[PDB]
Amino acid sequence: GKKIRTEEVDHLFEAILCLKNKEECYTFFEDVCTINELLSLSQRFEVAKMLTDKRTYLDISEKTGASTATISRVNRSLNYGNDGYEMVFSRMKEKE
Amino acid sequence: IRTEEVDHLFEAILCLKNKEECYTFFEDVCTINELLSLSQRFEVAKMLTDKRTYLDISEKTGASTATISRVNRSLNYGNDGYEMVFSRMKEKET
Repeated sequence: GKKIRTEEVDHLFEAILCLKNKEECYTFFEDVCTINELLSLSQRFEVAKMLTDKRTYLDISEKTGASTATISRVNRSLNYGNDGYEMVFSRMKEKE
Repeated sequence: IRTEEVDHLFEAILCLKNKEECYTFFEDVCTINELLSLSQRFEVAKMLTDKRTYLDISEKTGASTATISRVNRSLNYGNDGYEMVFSRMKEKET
């Protein structure tokens, strides 16, 4: 049905790509997202980091607030998605 | 919203270098519906900035009046984040 590959998502990514530091991310993402949406994105990213650190689901749920349903969905993206989490994890390590 | 865990997400977003990498990363982190709502707000924001009517905006983007009103609220009383990115995309263009 619905698909993310479109001209409009392309333009949204152009906007994201011009953000230069964390302050500009708060400025932009607070305008475009609700607090709950941005917190949900941050929670998934934290869950992905802990799954890659081989932590248990209880450890993950305690630290991140995530339910098993949310953890399972990140886990599925992690193991069967685009390798996008691992892409940014490596690049962040290079950085320092 | 200002936490070390949100900082961490933003460090990740900042290491993306092109549209292909954004598709890679955001398709893993967001659902289809989430990414499409964000893109919809961003197009609404653009058309609002260009003084298009709610009518013309709904028809072009499918956004509800509630959606359009929220984006408008953001343009009026927010951080000027939309404005910041619009300006830079125009200069890349020029």
